[PDB]
Amino acid sequence: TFEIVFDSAREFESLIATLEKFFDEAVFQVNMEGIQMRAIDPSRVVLVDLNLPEMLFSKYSVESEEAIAFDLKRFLKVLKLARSRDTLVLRKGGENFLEVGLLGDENTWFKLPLIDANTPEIEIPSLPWTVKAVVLAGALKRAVKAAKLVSDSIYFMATPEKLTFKAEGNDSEVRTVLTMEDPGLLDLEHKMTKAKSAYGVAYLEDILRSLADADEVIIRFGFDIPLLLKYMVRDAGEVSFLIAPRV
Amino acid sequence: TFEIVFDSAREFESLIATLEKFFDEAVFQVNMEGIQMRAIDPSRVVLVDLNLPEMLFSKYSVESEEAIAFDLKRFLKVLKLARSRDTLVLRKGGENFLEVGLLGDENTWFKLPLIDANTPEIEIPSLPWTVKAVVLAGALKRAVKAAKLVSDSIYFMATPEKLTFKAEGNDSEVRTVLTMEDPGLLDLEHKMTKAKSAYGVAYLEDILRSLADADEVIIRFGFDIPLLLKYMVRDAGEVSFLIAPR
Amino acid sequence: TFEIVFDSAREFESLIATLEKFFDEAVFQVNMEGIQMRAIDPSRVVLVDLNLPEMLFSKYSVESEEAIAFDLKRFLKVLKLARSRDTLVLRKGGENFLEVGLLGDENTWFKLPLIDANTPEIEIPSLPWTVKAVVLAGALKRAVKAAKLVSDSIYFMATPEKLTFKAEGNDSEVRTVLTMEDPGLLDLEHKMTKAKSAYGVAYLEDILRSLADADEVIIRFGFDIPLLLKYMVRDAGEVSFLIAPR
Repeated sequence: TFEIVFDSAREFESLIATLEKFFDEAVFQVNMEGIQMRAIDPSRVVLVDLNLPEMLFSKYSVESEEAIAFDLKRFLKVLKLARSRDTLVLRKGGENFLEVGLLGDENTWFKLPLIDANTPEIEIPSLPWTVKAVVLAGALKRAVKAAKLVSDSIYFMATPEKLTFKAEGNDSEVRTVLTMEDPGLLDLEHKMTKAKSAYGVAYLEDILRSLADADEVIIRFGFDIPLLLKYMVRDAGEVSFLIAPRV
Repeated sequence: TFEIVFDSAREFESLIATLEKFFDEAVFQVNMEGIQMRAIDPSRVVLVDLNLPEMLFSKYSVESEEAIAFDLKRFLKVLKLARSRDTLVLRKGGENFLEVGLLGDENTWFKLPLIDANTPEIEIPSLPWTVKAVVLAGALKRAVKAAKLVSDSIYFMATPEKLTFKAEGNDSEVRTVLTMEDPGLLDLEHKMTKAKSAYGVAYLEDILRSLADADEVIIRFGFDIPLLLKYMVRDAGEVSFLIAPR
Repeated sequence: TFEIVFDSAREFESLIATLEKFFDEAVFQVNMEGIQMRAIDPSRVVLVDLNLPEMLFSKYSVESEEAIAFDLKRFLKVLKLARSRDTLVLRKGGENFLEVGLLGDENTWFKLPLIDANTPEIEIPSLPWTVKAVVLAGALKRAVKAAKLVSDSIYFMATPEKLTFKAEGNDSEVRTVLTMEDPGLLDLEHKMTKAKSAYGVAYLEDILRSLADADEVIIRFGFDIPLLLKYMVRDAGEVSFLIAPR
């Protein structure tokens, strides 16, 4: 049994929008100290690790901890009805429905059918990342969107002064390059000197679309090793994607 | 023969854009007293009644009382070009054409043909409404829009305390609740204490889309009777829909 | 070897967007004095003339002169990535590719492949035009949109007093009138009393689209002749279009 209240349904819409891009269904582990989800796409290209601690929520109250599961696209449509300043209520009682409320000038209350919550354990390898950077979302979205014109793949490369995103096609190429001189780069740490991998443009663009240009995004990578893109949610939540490399 | 002038071609557009979701052609009855329309849609769920008194027009000048009939979608496209402050002119002179003027920074005049002006006399049957309400459009549009997710029809329900719009459909339901403290509900009148009737989501959508969020809408419904959605035009006009229950 | 640096990618985008509606490719003579392009469209009814003198650019280093050709949609799509905060760089080297620089918060550098510069020399004909006029794009946009609703053809007309944009056929007509009292008409020049030619509604639409309502357009027509449609670029360079009549 739970009742959780978040003060921005629209913020939450935007997390759900990123998830629906990769998964048809999500399992939410609802615990005393917060919400967690971990899932992988059927292509095994994309892994999400999501942690939403209770402190993020206006009211948070859970009795028995349990996993709920529901159709991402169904939930997303409800959330797309939220107006500015609507609050969000997620509520579960006795039956097997998630109750969803949108509270504004009117109060709108949906009930959505829950489904089989059988997530098998997902284990996260340790990963020898040699690069780590903090960049602005608008900068990445630039890079990524410039790659798409040229290719389905984007190269992430670093030296210790240099963060470069490049693509190459049959007859075109595109380098976007960031140093400590640019606003979009906040931080750049190399544990070495040569670092290069490729990831699927389509995948990254779907990850970065909800974020506002000004959101900080954390990046970690290496040679032919999964890419990390992590966003802090109100300085407490985490949202983490691992994206498998290419070639 | 007439010449009629309205202050806001854009305002006029909103009305036409509604009529147009339900009809291909409109028959406007032009009288000394004003303009009138009343018809039922081909599908036969919706009745519209439209009174625009002389009062609303900056110039109203009828030389004789005419029925005139035109393609809605051709008229509407005309009005969609109206700019921010444009005046609208309607004029028939001695021929089968409606002179349409959009008067502003640019002056634009259309001649569009009249079609065969034939629509029957119709009686609006007084019917036993148990619930009345004045709500803001925005509120009803959200309600319908949230109902549409779950189902094809939406229930209008009232207690003396509240108006609720519900929908049950497949393995899902939704409820939208309004109380008197909310800005969306200005007035609730009841004769009976309970009220329940179902309607077409798709129709309601179409009636409501031209409305501003802040427009007052009067609703009258009851135990299994057509719904009356009404709104007033600059206070003196009236646009009314009767939607059949399901 | 040339490095040209333009102030506003976004303005440059607007121009490109237009050309693209008409050519899939374009040749650009990069000269010591400016960039020029003359070219008739595959479908034969439109001629573009473009000339952008060195002074428009914030930098105009150009070691030696050459023509360069390229796909427009590819260029265009790049320029559409340009944000508010972006400055445009067009660089050429020994290699056979156009380098394209979006300089703003971050810097993006593209390499687009230069294609075959096979472009006929074209002589701009002498024209017995009778009326030139300066008008606001917005006004003409009205004109043209109003015309589309009635025909694939719009008549451009002039008296010493007014500009009329008229069209007909279906069973309807439409005129848009622009007098000197109207803000949309700045300037009216006459070698003769009147003018009248008819042009492709579609071709106009495509031209006017990247234009803002407040942009000044020079138009110049006569009796059954092409129309010159020409605007300025930072009041220095020009882009002009000739449109065969009907």
